[PDB]
Amino acid sequence: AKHVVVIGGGVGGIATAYNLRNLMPDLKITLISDRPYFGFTPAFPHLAMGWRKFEDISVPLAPLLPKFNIEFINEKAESIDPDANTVTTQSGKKIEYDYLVIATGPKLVFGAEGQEENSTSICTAEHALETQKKLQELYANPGPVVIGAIPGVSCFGPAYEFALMLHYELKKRGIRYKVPMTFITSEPYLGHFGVGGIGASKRLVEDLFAERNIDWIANVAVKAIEPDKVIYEDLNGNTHEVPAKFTMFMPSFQGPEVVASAGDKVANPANKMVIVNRCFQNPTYKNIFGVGVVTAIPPIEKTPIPTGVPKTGMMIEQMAMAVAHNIVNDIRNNPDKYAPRLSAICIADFGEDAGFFFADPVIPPRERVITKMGKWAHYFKTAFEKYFLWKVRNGNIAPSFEEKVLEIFLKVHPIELCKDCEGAPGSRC
Amino acid sequence: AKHVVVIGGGVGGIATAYNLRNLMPDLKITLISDRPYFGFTPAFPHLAMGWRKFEDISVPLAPLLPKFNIEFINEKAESIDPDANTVTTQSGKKIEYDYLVIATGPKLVFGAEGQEENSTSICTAEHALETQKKLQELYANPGPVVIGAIPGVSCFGPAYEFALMLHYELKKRGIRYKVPMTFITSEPYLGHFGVGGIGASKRLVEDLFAERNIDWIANVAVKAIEPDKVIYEDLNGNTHEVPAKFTMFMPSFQGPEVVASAGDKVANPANKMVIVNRCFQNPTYKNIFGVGVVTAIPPIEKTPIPTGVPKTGMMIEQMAMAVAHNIVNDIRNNPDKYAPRLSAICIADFGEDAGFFFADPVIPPRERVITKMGKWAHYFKTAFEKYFLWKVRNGNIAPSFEEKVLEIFLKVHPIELCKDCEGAPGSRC
Amino acid sequence: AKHVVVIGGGVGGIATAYNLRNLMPDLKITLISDRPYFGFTPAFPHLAMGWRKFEDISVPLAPLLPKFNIEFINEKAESIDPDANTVTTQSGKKIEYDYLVIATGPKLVFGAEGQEENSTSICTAEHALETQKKLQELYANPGPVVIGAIPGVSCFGPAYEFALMLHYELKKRGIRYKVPMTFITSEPYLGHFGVGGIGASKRLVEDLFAERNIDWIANVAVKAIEPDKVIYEDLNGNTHEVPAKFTMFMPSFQGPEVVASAGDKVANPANKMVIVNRCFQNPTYKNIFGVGVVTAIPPIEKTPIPTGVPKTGMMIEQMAMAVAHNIVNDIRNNPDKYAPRLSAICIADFGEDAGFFFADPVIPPRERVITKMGKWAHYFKTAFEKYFLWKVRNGNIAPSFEEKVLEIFLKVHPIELCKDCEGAPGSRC
Ligand SMILES: Cc1cc2nc3c(=O)[nH]c(=O)nc-3n(C[C@H](O)[C@H](O)[C@H](O)COP(=O)(O)OP(=O)(O)OC[C@H]3O[C@@H](n4cnc5c(N)ncnc54)[C@H](O)[C@@H]3O)c2cc1CS
Ligand SMILES: Cc1cc2nc3c(=O)[nH]c(=O)nc-3n(C[C@H](O)[C@H](O)[C@H](O)COP(=O)(O)OP(=O)(O)OC[C@H]3O[C@@H](n4cnc5c(N)ncnc54)[C@H](O)[C@@H]3O)c2cc1CS
Ligand SMILES: Cc1cc2nc3c(=O)[nH]c(=O)nc-3n(C[C@H](O)[C@H](O)[C@H](O)COP(=O)(O)OP(=O)(O)OC[C@H]3O[C@@H](n4cnc5c(N)ncnc54)[C@H](O)[C@@H]3O)c2cc1CS
Ligand SMILES: CCCCCCCCCCCCO[C@@H]1O[C@H](CO)[C@@H](O[C@H]2O[C@H](CO)[C@@H](O)[C@H](O)[C@H]2O)[C@H](O)[C@H]1O
Ligand SMILES: CCCCCCCCCCCCO[C@@H]1O[C@H](CO)[C@@H](O[C@H]2O[C@H](CO)[C@@H](O)[C@H](O)[C@H]2O)[C@H](O)[C@H]1O
Ligand SMILES: CCCCCCCCCCCCO[C@@H]1O[C@H](CO)[C@@H](O[C@H]2O[C@H](CO)[C@@H](O)[C@H](O)[C@H]2O)[C@H](O)[C@H]1O
Repeated sequence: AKHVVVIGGGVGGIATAYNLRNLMPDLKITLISDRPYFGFTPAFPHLAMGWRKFEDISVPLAPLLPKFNIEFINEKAESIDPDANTVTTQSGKKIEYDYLVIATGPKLVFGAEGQEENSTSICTAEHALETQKKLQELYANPGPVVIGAIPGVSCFGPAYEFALMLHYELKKRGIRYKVPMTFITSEPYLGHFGVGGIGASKRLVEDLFAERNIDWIANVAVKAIEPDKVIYEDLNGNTHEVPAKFTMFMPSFQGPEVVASAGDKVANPANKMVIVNRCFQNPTYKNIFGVGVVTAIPPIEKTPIPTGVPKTGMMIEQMAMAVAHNIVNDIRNNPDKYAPRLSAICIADFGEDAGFFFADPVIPPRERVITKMGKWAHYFKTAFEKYFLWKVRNGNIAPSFEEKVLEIFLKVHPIELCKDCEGAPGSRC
Repeated sequence: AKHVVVIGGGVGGIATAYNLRNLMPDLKITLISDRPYFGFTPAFPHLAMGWRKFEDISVPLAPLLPKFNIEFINEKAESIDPDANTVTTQSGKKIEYDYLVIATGPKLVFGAEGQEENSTSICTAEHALETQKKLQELYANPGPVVIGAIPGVSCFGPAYEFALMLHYELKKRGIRYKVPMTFITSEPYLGHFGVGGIGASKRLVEDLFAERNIDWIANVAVKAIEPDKVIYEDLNGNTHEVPAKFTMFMPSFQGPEVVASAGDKVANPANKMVIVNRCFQNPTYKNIFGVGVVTAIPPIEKTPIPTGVPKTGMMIEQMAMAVAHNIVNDIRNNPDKYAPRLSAICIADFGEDAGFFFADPVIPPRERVITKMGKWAHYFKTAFEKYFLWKVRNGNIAPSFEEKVLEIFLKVHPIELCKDCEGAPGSRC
Repeated sequence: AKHVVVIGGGVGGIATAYNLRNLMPDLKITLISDRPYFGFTPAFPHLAMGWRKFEDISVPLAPLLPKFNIEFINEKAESIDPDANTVTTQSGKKIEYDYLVIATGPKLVFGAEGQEENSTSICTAEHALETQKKLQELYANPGPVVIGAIPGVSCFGPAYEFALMLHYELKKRGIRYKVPMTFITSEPYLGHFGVGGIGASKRLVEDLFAERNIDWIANVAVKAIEPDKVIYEDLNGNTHEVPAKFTMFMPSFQGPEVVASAGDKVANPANKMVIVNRCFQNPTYKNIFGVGVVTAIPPIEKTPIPTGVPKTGMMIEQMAMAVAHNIVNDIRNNPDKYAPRLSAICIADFGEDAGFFFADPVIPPRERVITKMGKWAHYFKTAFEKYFLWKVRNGNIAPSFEEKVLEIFLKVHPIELCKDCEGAPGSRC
């Protein structure tokens, strides 16, 4: 039987591994990850707020994967030799492969001066639990809060989420009137999201921030985060400072060193992310595939302050479907190749209500969008959390009824037959 | 009996002639037009989209007009000698008049370099049909679309209609995701219309364009249209390019050579349109009147990129009522004279829904506005098309019941008794 | 028997005296005011429009105050001696105090050239009644109207009310299509109000002005008001003019000479307003307190054209409660001290409909806001008019049920226990 190695035990890796296992019972699958657990990333802001226990939004992998006949190597992957078809781990183990799926997620860059030491973040479970400790210090003696995104950021949604959630928590403890709140972004306007807006999302986010007294500055570059202030710069080259006792900023993403260790035909020279085509396949090494945030996708828009394109859960699940069909078809000498649609349903949780965004596809021109807001969306978010964690524990990330439901309600088709893969990911075949 | 000559068989000419015939059965009336049909201009964008047949939106004049005792001459009117009270047609035929109504409509100016050769337009039935043929090539080989208005345009609505109708068509064909759309206009902002806006039209159109993925650039001057790009200049004097496979631009308007031949007391030197007062009568030759787009009306505001005032269907019908009454009162020695109210009910059809704009009067200060959008407004537009074509065929463009219904629903009165005609058209007596 | 003197028979003065009386029946209380009446300021725009009679919105104080054991002296206070605990009136009466409350309202500055002589205002009942006279001149001979605020203004609401009420009047008279209207403000944008906005107030007023054809110019400095034009200067320092037969502008505010007569420890050396701390107490003379418009509160933000913070009715009522309690506790050897919450409910009346604005606190960061518009709000303003006048005539500006009702509907509490008064008014202890 053939052998697939998957690097990374997160959303993209588990989904590709499970898709492969369900398509092909006797295929060999080995997953390598530095963390012994799968963590449900959409719940990290909630964890930082103290609204979750770590144990409730994570799944230990060692006792779980052998039930679905998948081998788990709890180690970090160190280098890739693509001519030799090998991955080497931190202890020195060499695993040979027929196909490689790289799904290592973000490598975080705290690009602002003093960001790593003076600020907080919520991108990992470990960073989130440390943010929670800083919040208890805030509640005890309130002060100015500033949240947002530095230049180069491509994941803007959790910043908006955390701000609105923190507003809600401060308000429930009756202390919001003692805490200034300011939001600062590299986005040219609020609700850009690195996608050029989704419908009238600019008007909607502006209205929401006004109603909930969150001040904002957009189309600027955050340059320094000090223990007592945040410094940013505008398009004229003028510098400005804003007071701050507690901060939470999004880092920007680059590719990891394990990817860089491969050629310049695999690691993008500008950012170290995986070079992929429409079919999420490396153009030069055809048995290497990219899934998730680690993939190199061109910006939708060249903004005055540089921003990038998000890779959301629904996009990543479509990547995982396409890639898994592409590997299985290659094994069987079926010439049909699939591109993911790259549409997205995103919910931004605000506390007891939430924003609902749908874009089809995410990269314009679009066939359609939906932008709505209500309490119903918050309960749908909590419900999807419980469903997705069930899916991880039961060994199927893509049950048939789910695709049918998204087709009934939203006219979504997750993957398309692609006649020519050669082009940037997101371009149409 | 007395003799009135009407030049032009369109909205303004038919309405004045019919108004005159019903006011005075004994009056001799001659209508001169270069086209053998009346064409319903508001259905031209729909003709361009292939949603109408020409025969369904036009009425032949020669077998019809004699039934209402109106003499039809199917020739171009070539010159006017206002001192001899004579009109001279292209074949040399000389027709003496007691009163003259000029209603020749717009003379089209394709002012951007290469516009007439490389672009399309929808202002005449013949141009609309040419546009339909070019759209066929766009559906077969999809590319970037740019639509809009060059400098000096005074009719913006049909450009907004066309853009939204095309978006609808592309979605019904399931190929909108393959076609970038950009809107480029001389207006200082979207929803200006050459009237400084109608209520919150700017916010309405901005939200509509964002919801339906129509990109836009306002407050610029389109300089050139090539086979492959559109070239515009900004207010800093810097030039830009946008890629373009299919384009549709509005031309600007001037007046005709028949008006120019009457001298500078009748022809406005700056634009060749008919010099008229408040009563739509010529100041120096008082047996000459102007009705419709050919009348010289000042812009409502001086915009950074030059723009002019629309003459809409409701405004022109009001011009026709006022003019017919003024002539008939002269014959009878009744010193009463009338100015049109110049209010407008406009519907921009977007395919399956539409925007409804009401302004009373169009030229500020206004008494009231209404700006709405829904499915209902689309069905009203179709309904009115049928109604207006019926009126042309049945010899009465102003049935009494219509004025009464407009009074009880929107509080409009079509004409006002004017104490002093001596002033610009649109200014208050 | 302890003795407190109150200067000013307005909102702040009446409210502080009544609070003190109800807290301590055996306290000696003297109120000094130059006007013999209480004037319900919120109905001055209505008075200027001719929609009220002066007698319906005022309360003579001489026969009223004795009823609640309050000594009334109808004289202007001219000097204060803080070291001697004395107040000197215009005649020459020296009044000794144990505690002093300064509440003399706004002292008006007509900063624009020709403003006092050529424009109109509505800040006093005298000015309001004179404005009504000029409005009759306008109806007789229609012409261009301009309304707004000059640099330094801190009270913007009444100018917005007046513009819309006047539009409404003209509409009922059927002459609005003959009257251009322009609103010119020192605010950086419409709906700033000197508070940095209340929810989406900017969007609301912008749409309102569009629907009702009121033109506007923001972020500029009105320099001159002439009999036929209004002159302003923009941020680039360029001069402009606008035609005008009728105008109404807000003047800016400073402190009175009676405050200046005390030390530069009492009078703010920039604007002459009363120097207070968080508990609305003077830092150096601890038996001196300030209430209402006369208190010196820093601007919420420094705007391009200078602008200041309003003191609305509800804000002033809470200042009065805190000050009354702070005096009583000092007498009773109770160390506890109180700061006002400074929340506000403001209704801007437009004629037949109105805008409802709620901000808690007015000075940010805020716990919550509400912005609404409808017919109900107009009837609400009329209802509060009747209710407040009743309270003045009945000796209790703070009946216990009102607090409970504000609590159950808006979650408002009027005052807070303050562990440290030492800081700027409106800052958090
Ligand atoms: C904070 C946060 C919130 C968040 N919320 C989202 C949401 O509400 N909806 C939504 O659609 N998307 C949200 N996203 C984005 C996205 O869904 C997440 O970023 C995903 O987690 C990304 O999926 P990936 O598979 O790309 O990354 P991963 O982090 O889940 O997993 C990577 C795994 O790889 C391991 N690893 C790293 N390096 C390794 C090496 N060298 N060797 C072996 N293994 C390696 C790593 O441990 C992990 O298991 C949201 C996104 C965010 C984040 S800022
Ligand atoms: C494309 C387009 C759409 C459009 N839609 C409108 C709408 O939805 N509502 C509305 O209220 N108005 C709309 N208008 C504008 C306006 O109503 C039309 O332009 C009217 O047709 C203008 O009426 P006129 O009477 O001014 O002109 P006409 O074109 O109808 O007819 C003039 C006649 O005169 C003839 N003629 C020209 N030169 C002659 C000489 N030398 N001798 C004799 N006769 C001559 C000509 O053939 C014609 O019969 C909309 C407007 C548009 C347009 S871009
Ligand atoms: C035109 C206008 C409308 C207006 N509308 C308001 C509204 O709808 N809601 C709201 O909440 N607030 C509104 N305000 C603001 C505010 O509530 C008013 O300005 C109050 O009237 C202010 O209260 P104050 O106590 O600060 O001032 P006052 O004018 O009521 O009373 C001052 C009294 O003192 C007398 N006086 C002056 N100088 C004296 C000396 N030297 N010695 C003795 N007495 C002196 C004076 O005669 C008066 O009795 C609105 C505000 C406006 C106005 S621009
Ligand atoms: C496992 C697969 C999951 C598939 C999920 C499919 C997603 C499709 C949902 C998007 C469609 C729009 O979603 C729908 O929008 C309307 C608004 O028009 C929402 O809102 C409506 O319901 C709530 C009920 O409390 C009302 O208060 C609200 O006034 C009303 O407008 C619906 O509650 C929501 O369900
Ligand atoms: C020849 C004579 C010409 C007659 C003149 C015609 C007068 C024009 C009247 C326009 C006034 C607005 O017209 C009216 O607006 C309301 C909006 O509140 C619309 O109401 C619409 O919006 C609501 C929004 O909740 C929808 O749920 C509803 O299905 C829809 O009907 C009416 O469908 C429309 O008829
Ligand atoms: C004794 C002191 C007085 C205590 C102060 C009372 C607190 C006031 C609370 C106001 C905040 C709630 O604001 C509430 O919003 C809704 C939403 O449109 C308003 O409007 C609603 O009622 C009106 C009543 O005719 C309807 O015409 C309208 O269509 C409906 O929407 C309510 O009239 C208003 O009461």
